[PDB]
Amino acid sequence: GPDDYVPSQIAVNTSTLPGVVIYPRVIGELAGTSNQYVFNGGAIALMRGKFTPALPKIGSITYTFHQGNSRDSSDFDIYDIGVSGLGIIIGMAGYWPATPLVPINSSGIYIDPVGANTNPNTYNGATASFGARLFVAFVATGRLPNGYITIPTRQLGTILLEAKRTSLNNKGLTAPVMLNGGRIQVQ
Repeated sequence: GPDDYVPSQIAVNTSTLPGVVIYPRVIGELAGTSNQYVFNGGAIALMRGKFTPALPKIGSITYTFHQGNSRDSSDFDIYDIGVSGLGIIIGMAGYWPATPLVPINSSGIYIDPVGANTNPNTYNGATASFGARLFVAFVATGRLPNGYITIPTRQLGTILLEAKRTSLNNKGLTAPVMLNGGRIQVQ
């Protein structure tokens, strides 16, 4: 069917965090991930994605990612992943490389096109897919002990698919945004 878009997740991997050697402060960036087909399957459409955080907000911090097209600094919300002394911040963007990193500092924001945040009629150009880029950074909220800290898998939030044509917009299709657990080495 023309509106038979089906979701697929976007995730970052804890294992990509370098070894922490050192409040609150950023202790490292996970590898940025990309998925051109977070929503795929239907016919060509004008589409946009809205991210909704799923984790409690425990603080805020200024930061600039080294990975994405991040020119200025921004306010990020520190989210709780249920690990003492730790927190994470999120930044998202459209799949295409020129798009800007969208810091997550609210309960809802359009990650692509970023213009939809200031114009409710704005969608991406006609395409048969919607994708995203995911950036995550670990934050130490307090002095961390040396060793291996376990990080559980947590759903960081959800991308909601909106489209110009009402039938696809009415489906309200969503896809999950994931942090894949593992361990981090503090020294």
